[PDB]
Amino acid sequence: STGSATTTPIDSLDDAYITPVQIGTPAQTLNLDFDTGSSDLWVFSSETTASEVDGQTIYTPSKSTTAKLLSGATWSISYGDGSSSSGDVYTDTVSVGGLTVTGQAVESAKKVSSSFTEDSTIDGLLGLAFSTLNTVSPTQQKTFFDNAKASLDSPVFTADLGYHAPGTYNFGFIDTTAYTGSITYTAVSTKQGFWEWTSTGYAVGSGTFKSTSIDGIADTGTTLLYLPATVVSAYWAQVSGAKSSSSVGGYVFPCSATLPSFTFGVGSARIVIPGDYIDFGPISTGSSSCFGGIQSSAGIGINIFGDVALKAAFVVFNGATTPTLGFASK
Repeated sequence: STGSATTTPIDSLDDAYITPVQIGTPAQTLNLDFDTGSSDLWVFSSETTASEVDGQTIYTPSKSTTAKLLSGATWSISYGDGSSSSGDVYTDTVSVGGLTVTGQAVESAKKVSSSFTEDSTIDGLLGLAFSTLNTVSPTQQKTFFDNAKASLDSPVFTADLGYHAPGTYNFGFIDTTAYTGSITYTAVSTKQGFWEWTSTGYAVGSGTFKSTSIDGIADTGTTLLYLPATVVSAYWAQVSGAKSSSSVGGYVFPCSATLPSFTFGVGSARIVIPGDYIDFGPISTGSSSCFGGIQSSAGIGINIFGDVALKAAFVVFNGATTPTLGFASK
């Protein structure tokens, strides 16, 4: 089997992407944030504290003839941005772009933190990291990809995120029309539960490539590109007036600037992030200070190849017995 679904930016900055997902019988369609950095499929629901729902579409398990309470199971998750959610668990039929999994754990939110409530466009998350990170207790649950894998024509999914435009998540096949040149594959460590890999270096603009190993994660659920402070300083030093602002929470730059590109290495290959992809607009409405799309990872503990990086590429998440990542230009 295969599936193919369009993913759409939630706003004019590409802060996140939503993909429609069919849950239950008859189908209830929710727009989920596909997140290769976590491993829980959770939704706003009829059980979510009413004051914490503000415009989201909810899953109502009592209206699904295929929903079953997963008795005793609870979940609770905290994300790198400080947001969180928790609740109980149902199993139900879940379909993405024509690919159907029966018996998928659908984690129903009883509580969500304010940033989720405040984002009316995201009805939940669909985790695509390794199932060892799933938070369901006392019986850990599998991701949608892990449950679908055996049925797929090939044990892969691909992320093709657009810049200010829709893109595609495919399951079970590699669309050879969706990229240019060849796909370069690189080793993955699953030891932390992430799609963790080592970039071979970077360049800023038209500058020379610096060969240096940068371990990080491919994370579709993180907006920006978080890299070591040395690398980020070298980038922003090329932008007149750019500075790190403790009050704003990262590097800012004059909105009048033209940003240089940023290149990252994948083995001997190179992925070029155009300068425009690194512009996240005014820090507050009407400001002439703009927020940078490349930020230091020094306070995180891990480097994160988020959407800023991934949307410059066609990305293969290869879930073979030894997982690997593939990157192609597009």
